[PDB]
Amino acid sequence: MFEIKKICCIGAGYVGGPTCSVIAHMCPEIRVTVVDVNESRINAWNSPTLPIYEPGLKEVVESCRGKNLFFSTNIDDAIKEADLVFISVNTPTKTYGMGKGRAADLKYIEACARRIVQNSNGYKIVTEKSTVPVRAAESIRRIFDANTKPNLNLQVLSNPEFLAEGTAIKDLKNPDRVLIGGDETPEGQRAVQALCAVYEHWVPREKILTTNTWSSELSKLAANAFLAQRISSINSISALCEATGADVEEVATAIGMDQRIGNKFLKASVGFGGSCFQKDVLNLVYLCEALNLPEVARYWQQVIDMNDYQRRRFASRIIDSLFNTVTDKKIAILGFAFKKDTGDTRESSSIYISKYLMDEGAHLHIYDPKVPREQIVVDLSHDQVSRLVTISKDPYEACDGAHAVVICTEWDMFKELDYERIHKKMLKPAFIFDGRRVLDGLHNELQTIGFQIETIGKKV
Amino acid sequence: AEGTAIKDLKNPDRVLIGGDETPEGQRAVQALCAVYEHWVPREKILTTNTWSSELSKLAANAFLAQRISSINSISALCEATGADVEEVATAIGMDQRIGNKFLKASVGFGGSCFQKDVLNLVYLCEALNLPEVARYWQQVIDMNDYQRRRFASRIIDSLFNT
Amino acid sequence: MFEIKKICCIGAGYVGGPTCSVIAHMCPEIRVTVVDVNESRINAWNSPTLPIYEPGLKEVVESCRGKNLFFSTNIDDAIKEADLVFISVNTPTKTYGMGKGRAADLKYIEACARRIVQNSNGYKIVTEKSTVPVRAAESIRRIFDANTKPNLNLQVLSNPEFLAEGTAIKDLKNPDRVLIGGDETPEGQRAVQALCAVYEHWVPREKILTTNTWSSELSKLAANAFLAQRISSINSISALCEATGADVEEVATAIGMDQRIGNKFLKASVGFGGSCFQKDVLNLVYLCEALNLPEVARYWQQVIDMNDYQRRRFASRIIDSLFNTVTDKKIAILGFAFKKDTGDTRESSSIYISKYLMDEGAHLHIYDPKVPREQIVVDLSHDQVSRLVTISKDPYEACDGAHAVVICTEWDMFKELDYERIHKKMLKPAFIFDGRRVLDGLHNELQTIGFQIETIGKKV
Ligand SMILES: O=c1ccn([C@@H]2O[C@H](COP(=O)(O)OP(=O)(O)O[C@H]3O[C@H](CO)[C@@H](O)[C@H](O)[C@H]3O)[C@@H](O)[C@H]2O)c(=O)[nH]1
Ligand SMILES: O=c1ccn([C@@H]2O[C@H](COP(=O)(O)OP(=O)(O)O[C@H]3O[C@H](CO)[C@@H](O)[C@H](O)[C@H]3O)[C@@H](O)[C@H]2O)c(=O)[nH]1
Ligand SMILES: O=c1ccn([C@@H]2O[C@H](COP(=O)(O)OP(=O)(O)O[C@H]3O[C@H](CO)[C@@H](O)[C@H](O)[C@H]3O)[C@@H](O)[C@H]2O)c(=O)[nH]1
Repeated sequence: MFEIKKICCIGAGYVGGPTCSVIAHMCPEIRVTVVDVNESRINAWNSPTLPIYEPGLKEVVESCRGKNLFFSTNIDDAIKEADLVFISVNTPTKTYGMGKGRAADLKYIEACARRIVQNSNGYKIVTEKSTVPVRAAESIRRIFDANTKPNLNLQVLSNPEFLAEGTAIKDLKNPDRVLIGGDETPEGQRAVQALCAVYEHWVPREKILTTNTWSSELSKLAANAFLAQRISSINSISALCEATGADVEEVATAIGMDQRIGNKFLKASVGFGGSCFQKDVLNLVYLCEALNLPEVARYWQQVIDMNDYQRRRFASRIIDSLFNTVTDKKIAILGFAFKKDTGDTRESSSIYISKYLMDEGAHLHIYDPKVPREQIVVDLSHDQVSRLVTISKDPYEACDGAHAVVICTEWDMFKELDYERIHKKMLKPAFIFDGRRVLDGLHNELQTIGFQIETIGKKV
Repeated sequence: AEGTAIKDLKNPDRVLIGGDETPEGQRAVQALCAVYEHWVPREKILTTNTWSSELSKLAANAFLAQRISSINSISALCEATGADVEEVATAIGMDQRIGNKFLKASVGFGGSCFQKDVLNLVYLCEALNLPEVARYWQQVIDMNDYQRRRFASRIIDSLFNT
Repeated sequence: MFEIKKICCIGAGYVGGPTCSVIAHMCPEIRVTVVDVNESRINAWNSPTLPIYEPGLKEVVESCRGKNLFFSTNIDDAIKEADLVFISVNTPTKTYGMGKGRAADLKYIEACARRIVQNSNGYKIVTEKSTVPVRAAESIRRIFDANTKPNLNLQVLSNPEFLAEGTAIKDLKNPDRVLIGGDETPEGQRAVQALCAVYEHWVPREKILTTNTWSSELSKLAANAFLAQRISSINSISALCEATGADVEEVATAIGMDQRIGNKFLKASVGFGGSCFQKDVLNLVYLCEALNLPEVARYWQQVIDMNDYQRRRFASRIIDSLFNTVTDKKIAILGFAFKKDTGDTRESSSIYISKYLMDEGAHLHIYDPKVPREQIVVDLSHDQVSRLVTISKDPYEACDGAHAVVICTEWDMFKELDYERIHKKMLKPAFIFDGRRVLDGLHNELQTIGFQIETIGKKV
């Protein structure tokens, strides 16, 4: 039996970082090196404050860094030395050309493949580990099939990651299932077994699914789409609730007790964010079009268009409540991260909402406990940002003289705020726009304070 | 044709002279006719009126361009079904009523003629209230656009779309 | 070295009859039996007057019928006793279901296949022989693959006939090329060689093209469409001639002198007919739609649309020239066959011109030299045929008392008609609509006679 003794992971991001830190923690007798071109990101991994916020991540890293888990920019030597090589890079969507704005760019995957071949001899297992794998494993394989050395035997595997940011550690420590794709050769099932034995250190065997490379990638795509679909479906219902005086939260509860539907992912919101769902459905639509499946394409397209509609519907409500003129009005934006417990803003609903108010010439004051100030200004760019955007150091500086408070992220702190204090120094009418349903049950207090609280999935 | 101009001029298939159907006229056509008679045999010189000459040219270039586009369309169909357009072009070409010339499938036709010529024929037909005829010849340009674009996509595709 | 001694042909049509008759004539020592379900048709092939009209066929057929060539209707024994079996039946366009009015119905090709399997043992070569082969060869093989007997070895070849009705004998005696398709196996190439040897009795080696089954059918589909395209291209130009004042016969000559284009199939007409051209193009469009090639389907569609327009334009001119009514007006239709020297009416533009005029209330008088009376009545209906349609025994009958004469078929004899006699008895002004250009050079004669002679590709 082949035993993985040394692991190398190209990509030290939200996926590779936490994944390898867990692998190393659960597997003391196997050396894990995480590598990356980003010198800044690598140094942070080796420091007291990590480059990404993720609850419980620190304690995991600090228990095996320097012992068992390593972070290096020396990508060559880590590739040369390893039995398993994870490729966990990002695939940004093409900004030009055919597929512009929709299809994923595989250049970094391709580049990594080329670099593996350069720095590899003998047997190595190369596993593609991403959140939205788009023809990835086949791209790697195509590089490996075309650039061969003597005694170079590289096996390509697919191993899509299911963790969700904010809950990475729990998800990795206790996953619903691990999925591994690998060719139906004996060569083949041997490489699959090797990685399968790595997971077996902490994942029960019954939760490890092994299939072929494509079926693996297509499963990931669909699972992602199904998840995005639940949020878009409930958000569609939220529109319908506001229009008819019912409550989306009660509706959602009645929906979710049907054990066939389930009660997860039915929290209506301003719209789904994150570097996964949109990228995922857009690539699924693209694939379908490429395969002459206009019907399938058309069906999944609805998940994005519903998300897009949810965002504009919510922005429009804010503008509306402000007599359709927000020029030179102070408005607090509470929460920027796409999700609570993360510093990640990729495709965050907060970016879109902010831009819609920007176009209306609002003076925005953005607060987020974890998103770095610099990131916020990059996200809201390409002179207009200098005019309209201020980054508040605490929420109260944000609502000091604001016309409206816009809650976009379900940080638990936003429930704890002193709404007595905030209302006293706001210009009236004072609006709170709750895009997360965080302030549910506080409605009566807020109304008797003097707010006019508007939330999604419920209108008076 | 450019690239074989000297051959084509020394030994043309036909020469085409359009003049007014007056006697003034036919005297003008004969003089020019007599310039070409220096190397061109008399039964290779066609004499007609002005417009009948200009329409025949337009048609003539349109008919050739259509040849390329038709075989190009077949090329697409071959790629979808595992045949060879060169083998098909042979079988088609051997029919003496079709002719074997100008059936070489390609990335698409170029030249200062064909595209300008077809689009003009279209425009004329639209002006004369013949939308049926316009739509017909417009398919020669559209197929050519398609062939080029299909070729461009295959390159991009094969390089992982990046 | 397998040699063919006994040939059975299923289909005693315009393809099957003439083809096998020539094969019999050119190859004395090989017995050729032609079979059909249609008793009437077979009795006729055995009698003094044949079921179809084809210049020269009478001599070919009577020189070897009963020596070497037979007609049977006993399909079962002919199949059983044969080395090579042609399938030359018709494939009507579907009248219902998906592909209605466009796609070819393979119900006869399949039923044939099925009967061969029932009556066959040992080795036999089965060749599909048609004008428009649409997935023919595959269908057969699909039937044979699934219905195997012990020691049955059936080979499927493709062999599209290029004969043109009217000149069938000449074409079969001296074809431009012969096209045989068979599997690129050795089983295989041997059946192709054995059919190749049939033709090598009168067709030289380098005129016989041998490719694979599908290539062969695609080659025929394409060739038919290219020829159809020439007719439509010149017909389009004819429309342009009429609005601008030039001559399509003259413009066609200028075109034809270009050896790259060639001077054949540049005769403008009322609209191409026959069981081939339209069926071929519609099936090419349908195939393309099924392979997701909209652009290619859109391209060849124009060949049909243009032909339709040619027919419709010519018709409008007739009603236009007769003061926009033909109600209770006598009109002569000269020529009903799709082309000259044949009895065949399938898809004839005469059928269309006649119907269009009847819908406007014209009392028509039809004459054709070789089309049977009964055929004309079928074609023209689906009772209104009782009121409006008379069938004339000679041209001069059709013309006596008539307001107009429409020529739809380029019969040679039409040039030779006595026009002084025809004018004398017509109602004035008398019109001649030449939809075939057969009366060029006769213009002056006919105008001076007093006619108003309107022809396609030239306007007054
Ligand atoms: O009922 C819900 C559920 C989620 N969200 C939002 O959905 C987005 C995505 O959230 P979440 O799925 O928790 O975070 P991700 O990091 O995107 O994780 C998902 O995306 C990963 C990438 O595909 C998958 O691997 C995980 O399995 C899947 O949970 C966020 O903007 C959430 O605010 C809400 O709108 N309502
Ligand atoms: O089988 C072929 C033949 C040509 N081409 C292409 O078609 C374009 C035009 O070809 P060609 O006709 O040889 O060049 P031209 O100089 O445009 O000449 C044509 O056009 C002239 C008007 O420009 C006419 O006068 C000529 O008679 C006619 O041959 C070129 O890009 C060729 O490569 C093909 O793709 N396939
Ligand atoms: O210059 C022309 C030539 C033909 N036609 C018309 O088009 C029709 C078809 O004529 P033709 O092609 O000779 O008769 P087919 O029996 O259909 O034969 C053609 O189609 C056959 C299959 O049907 C092929 O096998 C032959 O190769 C091909 O010549 C007739 O109605 C003609 O009047 C024109 O209008 N103008």
